[PDB]
Amino acid sequence: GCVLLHTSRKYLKLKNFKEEIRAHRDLDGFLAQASIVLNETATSLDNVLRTMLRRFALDLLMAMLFTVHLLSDTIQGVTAVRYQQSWLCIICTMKALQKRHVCISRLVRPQNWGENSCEVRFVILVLAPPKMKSTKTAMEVARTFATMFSDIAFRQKLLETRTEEEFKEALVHQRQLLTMCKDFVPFGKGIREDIARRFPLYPLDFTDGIIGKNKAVGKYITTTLFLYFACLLPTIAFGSLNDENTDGAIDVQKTIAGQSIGGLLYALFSGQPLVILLTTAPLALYIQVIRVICDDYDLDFNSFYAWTGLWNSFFLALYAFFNLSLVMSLFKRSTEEIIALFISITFVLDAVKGTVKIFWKYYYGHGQATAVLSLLIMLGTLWLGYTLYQFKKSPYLHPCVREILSDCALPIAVLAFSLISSHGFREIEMSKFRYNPSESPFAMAQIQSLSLRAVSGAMGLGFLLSMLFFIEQNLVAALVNAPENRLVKGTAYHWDLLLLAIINTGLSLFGLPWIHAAYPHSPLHVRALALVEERYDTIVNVKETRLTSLGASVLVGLSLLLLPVPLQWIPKPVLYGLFLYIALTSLDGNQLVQRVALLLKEQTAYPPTHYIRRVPQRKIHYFTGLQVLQLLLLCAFGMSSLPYMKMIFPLIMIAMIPIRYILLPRIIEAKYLDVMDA
Amino acid sequence: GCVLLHTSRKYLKLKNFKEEIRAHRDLDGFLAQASIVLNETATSLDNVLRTMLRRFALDLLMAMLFTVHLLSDTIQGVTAVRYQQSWLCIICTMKALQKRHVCISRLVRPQNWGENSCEVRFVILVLAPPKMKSTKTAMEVARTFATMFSDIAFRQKLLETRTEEEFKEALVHQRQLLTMCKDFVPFGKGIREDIARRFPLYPLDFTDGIIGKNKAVGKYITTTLFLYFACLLPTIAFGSLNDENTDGAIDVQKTIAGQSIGGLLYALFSGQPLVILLTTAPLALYIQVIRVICDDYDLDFNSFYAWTGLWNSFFLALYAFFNLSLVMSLFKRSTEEIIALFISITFVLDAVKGTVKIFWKYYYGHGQATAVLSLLIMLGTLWLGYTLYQFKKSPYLHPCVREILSDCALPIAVLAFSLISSHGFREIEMSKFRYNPSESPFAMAQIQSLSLRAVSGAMGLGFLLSMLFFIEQNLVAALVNAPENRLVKGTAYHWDLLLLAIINTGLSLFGLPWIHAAYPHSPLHVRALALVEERYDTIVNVKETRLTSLGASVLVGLSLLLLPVPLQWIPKPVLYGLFLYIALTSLDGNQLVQRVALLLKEQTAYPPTHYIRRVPQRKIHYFTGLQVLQLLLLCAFGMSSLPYMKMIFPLIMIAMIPIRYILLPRIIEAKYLDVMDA
Repeated sequence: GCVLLHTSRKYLKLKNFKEEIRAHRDLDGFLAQASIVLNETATSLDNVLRTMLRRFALDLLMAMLFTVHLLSDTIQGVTAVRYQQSWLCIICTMKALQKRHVCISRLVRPQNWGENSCEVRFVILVLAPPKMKSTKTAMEVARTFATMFSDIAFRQKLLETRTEEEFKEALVHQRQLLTMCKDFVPFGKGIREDIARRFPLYPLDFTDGIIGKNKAVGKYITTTLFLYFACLLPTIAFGSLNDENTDGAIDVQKTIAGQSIGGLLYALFSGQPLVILLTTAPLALYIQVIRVICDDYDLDFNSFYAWTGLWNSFFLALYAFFNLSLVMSLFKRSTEEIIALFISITFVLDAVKGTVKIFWKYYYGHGQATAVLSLLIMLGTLWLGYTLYQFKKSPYLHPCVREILSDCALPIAVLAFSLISSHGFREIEMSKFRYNPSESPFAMAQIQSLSLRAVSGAMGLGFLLSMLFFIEQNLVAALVNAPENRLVKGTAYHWDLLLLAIINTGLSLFGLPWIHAAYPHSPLHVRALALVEERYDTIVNVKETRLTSLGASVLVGLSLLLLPVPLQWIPKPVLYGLFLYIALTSLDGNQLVQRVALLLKEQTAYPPTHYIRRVPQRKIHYFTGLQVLQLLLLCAFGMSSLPYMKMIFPLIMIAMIPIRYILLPRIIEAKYLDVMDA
Repeated sequence: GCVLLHTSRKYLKLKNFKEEIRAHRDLDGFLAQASIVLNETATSLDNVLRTMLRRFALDLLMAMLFTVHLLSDTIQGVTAVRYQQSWLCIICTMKALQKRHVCISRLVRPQNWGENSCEVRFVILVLAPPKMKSTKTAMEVARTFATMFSDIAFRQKLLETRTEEEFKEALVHQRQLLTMCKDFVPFGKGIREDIARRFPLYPLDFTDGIIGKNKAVGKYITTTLFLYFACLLPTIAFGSLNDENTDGAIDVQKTIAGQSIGGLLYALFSGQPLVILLTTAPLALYIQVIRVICDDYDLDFNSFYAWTGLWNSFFLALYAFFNLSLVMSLFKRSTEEIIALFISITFVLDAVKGTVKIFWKYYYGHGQATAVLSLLIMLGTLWLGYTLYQFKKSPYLHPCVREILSDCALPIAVLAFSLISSHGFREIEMSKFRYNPSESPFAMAQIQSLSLRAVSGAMGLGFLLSMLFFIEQNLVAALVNAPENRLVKGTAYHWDLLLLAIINTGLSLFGLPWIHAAYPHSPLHVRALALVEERYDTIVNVKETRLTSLGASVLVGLSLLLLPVPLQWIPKPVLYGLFLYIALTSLDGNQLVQRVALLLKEQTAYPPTHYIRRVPQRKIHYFTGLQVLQLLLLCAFGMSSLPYMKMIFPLIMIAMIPIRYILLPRIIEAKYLDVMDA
C-alpha cells in the first residue's frame, strides 16, 4: 500500500519576548504546571514520547503524534543554513484535550534520530486543542519554547542544571535575558514645500490610470458616479435645510453651485486631490445662528455672513502661513477613530431624526401610507446598497463584472428605489425637498455696508469657524494620508488649508455655503480607488487622480440645469438610506468599531492582530471602554438640543488631546497606548 | 541570525485515475506542452532545478523554490514505512505565472541528495499560480504525477526509454494501466419488520437526550418552539383557506384540531418520529374540488369527503400491506431535490400571491397604508429570521447563548414583528385570518347516507389521493432518512404508511383536513436536532426523540383554547415572511440549488465536491440544465390555474422516474448520472 507523503517547510520568526506578552504568559503557565523529565535514559524517540505522555497522564495519543522524519509537525532551529540537531520540538493537536500541555525532556546522552536530529538532547512536546485563540495555538506555544531553546548558551546552562527546581530557574533567567519649538520658525516653508512636493507630480494626476498600462477606466467612471450621488444628495438636503433656516437667503441652487465651484477649484489647484469638499450639518448650524443673530438685531444676513467668512478665511490663511498643521499630528489613531465614529453616528441620527419627522408630520397628522413607505424605502435602500457593497467578496460572476457591479452599490440603490417610490408608488405622495426659482442673483453681499460692533462679532464667529475648519480639514486629510493607504506622492496639508480659505472667502462673498473636508466621502473615495487583496485585507496601491474629483464636481454643476428632476424623483427616504449606507460602510476598518465588536466575541475567534499580541486583553478592553466614554462626551456636546454646546464642539475635540496624553497614561501604561496608535 | 523551520508531513491519497478525470486532463495538458529533460548530467539539485526552469523559459524563480531538505514543498512515496528515494516531486507557487507548468527530468546516475533522496533519478517540478480551482491546484497536479511515479515498474520502464517520444508513450501507457420480482412476495413482512426494528428502541426515544450525559434540554425546548410556530401558522392559513372554499364546512378549529390529534398520534405510534405531519395546499385543492363536486350534484360535503378519505386510507393500507414503498427507492437524489425545490418555490409563490392579493384588495381598493405595511412586515420578518438563522456561524456571543438565539430565529421573528404590526401600528388595520365560533360539532359525516354512483367517484378521488399520499410520505421520509443524516435507529417506511392511513381515516370520518408528511418542516426538524461541525458542514449525529414532535402537537392543541389571540395578533404578512423563511432555509444543502449557484460562479471558486471531481463540468451543467427543465415541467403542472392539471401532479412526479432512468442516460452517460445520485 504505497502512499504519498507531503512535507512542507516554512520559516517561523523567533518569538519576541520584549513585545509579545503571550510568550511570558505561556512560560508562566508552563512553570505553574511543569512537566520536566530529567535524565531520560530512553535511547529511542518512541520511548521518550511515551514517557512524556505518561507524565502527562497510551497508544492512542502516541499514534496521533506521527502520520523523527515520520512526525507530523516539528520545529527546528536553523543557523544562517545549518540545522540545530541539539534540540527538537514536537507538536500535535488533539480534540480530546481541554488545556495546553507542554513537556520538556532532557536525554542523558545524545541520540542519532535522523539527518537533522543526530545530537538530540532536548525534546519538547506541545499538545493543544484545535479550538484555541490564534495567539495561543499549538504553533504559537511551541514558538515560545523554540525561541528560548534556539540559544546555544541557554542549552548549555540547562545541561549544567542538576535538579528540576534549578531547571525552572534557568527558564526564568533565560526569559529575563530575552525580555531585556524648532518648527514654525520659517513661516512660509510649509506652503512653499507642499507646492514643491506636488507641482512636479501634477501631470501624473491626469494620466495615472489613463496613459500606459493598468488603465483603470472603469474604476474612474464608477468612482465619479459614486461621488456624484454621494455628494449631490447631501448638498440637496443641506441646501433645503439652509432654505428653511434662512427663509430663502440660501437655497438649493446656491448650495449646489457652491459645492460645484468649490469642488472644481479644489480638484484642480490642491495637493492630495482625494479629499472631497462638502458642506456639513455643523456649518448649517452656524448659518442658522447667523440668521438668528441677524434677526435679533438690525443686520443684513448676507453682510454678516460674508464678514464672518472673511475672518474665517483670514484666520485659516494665518494657520497655513504659521505651519500650525504640524500640531495636528498629535491626533493619532486613538483620537481620529473616535471622531471618525462620532461623525458616522451623526449621519445615522440624521436619518433617524428625519424618519421621526416624517412619521410625526404624516403618520400622526401633525398620511400613514407615506410614513410607512418612507420607512420601507429607507430600509430597502440601505439593504440593497449594502448587499451590493458586500457582493465584491462573493464568488459569484466575472471578477471584472462583479467589481463594477459592487462598486456601483450606492448609485444603483439610489436609482432603483427612486423608481420604486416615484413610479411604483405614484398613488402614495412622498416627502420631497422644496424647490423654488432663483431668488438671489449671486450678489456681493455688500461687505462695506456692515459697520463696527458687528464685524467684531463676525470675527468671533470667524475665529470659532477657523477652529472647526482647521481641525476638520486636517483630520480628514490625515485619514486620507493614513499609513495604510500608500499614497506615494506625498502630502500637502499646508497648501490645502490655504486654498480652503481662498475657496471659502469666495463662497462667503457670494453668499454660498461654506465647504470643508467631509469625513465620510473622502476615505470612501480613497477606498473606491484602492486595490485590495485578500491575505487580512491589504491595500496594494491607490489610484491617485484628479479626474474623479473634477468629474464629480462638473456633474454636480451640470445637475443645476436639470435641478427639479432630482428634487422630484428622489425623495427624502432615499437620501436617508444613503446616509445609513455611507455611515456603515465608513466603519469598515475603524479601530474602535472592531474592538467594540471584539468585546462581544468568543475568545477563540480573536484575530491575531498586532495590538492583541502586544497589549493585554484586559488593557485593550479598558482602552476601548475609555474611548467609548470619550465618544459619549462628543455625543453629549455634538448632538445636543442646545446650539451653543454644538458650536463649542471643536473645543471638545481639542480637549481630547490632553485626555489622550495626560489622563489616559495615568490609567493605562503609556507603552500599551503607543501600540494602539501604531 | 537563527531562525525556526516548521516542517509538516501529511499523507496524501493516491490519485484515482479510474474515478477522477482531473488526472487525465492534467496528463493530457502536460503531454500537449511536454517539458521533458532526458539524460541530465547535473549532479546537484540546484543545477537540475535551474536547468528545468531554463527549459520553462533565473535566480528569482530559483530562490522561491526553497525557503532537498531546504525545499518548501515536496511529495515523496512511502511503502507500508519506507521512503521511495528513486524519485522526487518538487512543488512551488508563483504569483507571476498564468498557467500550470510541469517538468520531468531524468538523471543519468543516481544522486545522494539527502536521507530520503539518496537514489534520485526523476525530478518533477510543478509550478502553478495561487489562484486556481481546488481540483487543479499545485498539490493536485503533483499528485497526478506522484501517483504514476509511485509504481516501481513504471519507473523501470522510464529508465529503459531512450527518446522523448517513447518517454511520452510510457506516460500514456501507464495511464491506461491505471485507468483499467423476488420482493413483495411476503405481503406483511414490511409492516412486521418495521415494528420489530422500532419497538425495542421505543424507550430510547423518550430518554435519548434527557437521561444520562449530553443532556440536550435547550435543543428540545427550542425545536418544540420552532415546530409549534412553523406548524400552527400554516394550519391557520390552510384552515382559513378551507373556510372560504367550503363555506364553513371546514374551519380553523377543525384544521388545528386535526393537526394536533394527527401529530400527537403520529409522534407516539410511528417509527422515525422526526417526520412532521401537516396539511398542504394540494390537499386543500382536493377539498375545494370535493365542495365543487358536491355543489354541482345533490351530495353532502361531509358524506362525500368521508368516503374519499376512506378509499384513500384503504388504498394506502394496501400499499403498506403490499410493501410498495420499496419502489420509492428509485427516487434518488436526482429526482428528490427537484421535487424538494419545487415545494420550496410553492411556498415562495404563496407568499407572493398573498402579497398581491393584499395589494389588490387594499392598495387598489378592490387602504394603501395596509398594503405598504404588509410588504414591509413580510420583508422585515424574512430579514430578521434569516439574520438570526445565520447568526449561528457568527463569532459573536457565547457559543451556547448564540446557538439558542440562532435556533430561535423563526419564533423570535414571528413574535417581534407581530408586536410591531399589531401594537406599533395600531392605527393601520392589517389583513387577518377569519375567526368564527364553533359551527360543526365534530359529526361522523353519515357515511352510510351516501349511495352508489357517488362512492365510486370518491374511490377515484381516493385512488388519486392515495397516489399523492404514497409519493409525498415516502419522499419526505427518504429525505429525513438520507445517508447524510446518521439516524442509526433505522427506518419504518411501511409502518408509517399504514399508520398514516389509520390517522387519515379518523380525520375523514370526523371531517378533519387530511395531513401527510410535509416537506419543509421535517428536514428542518432533523436539521434543528442535528449537530454540525465545520470542516464542509458535517452532521455528527441527530438527537432522535419523540418529545419535540409530541410537545409541538400538544402546544398546537392547547392553542385551540386561546385560538382568537393568534388569529388577531398575528397578521397574514407575518405568515408570508414565515413561508419565505422556511422555503429559503430548506434549500441549505439542496444539490440542485448549489449547482445552479455554481453555474454562476467563477472557476477559481469551485469547491472540491465529489461530483465535480468525478463528473466533467460540462456534463454537470448539462445535468443541472435538464433538472431545471424538469423543474419547469413541475411548475407548469403543479402551479397552474387549471385545477385538473394540479390534481394530476403526482402523475408528473411518477413520470420523472422514466425520464431519469431512460431519457437522461441517452443524453448524459449513465456513469456520470450515478455519481450525481451518490
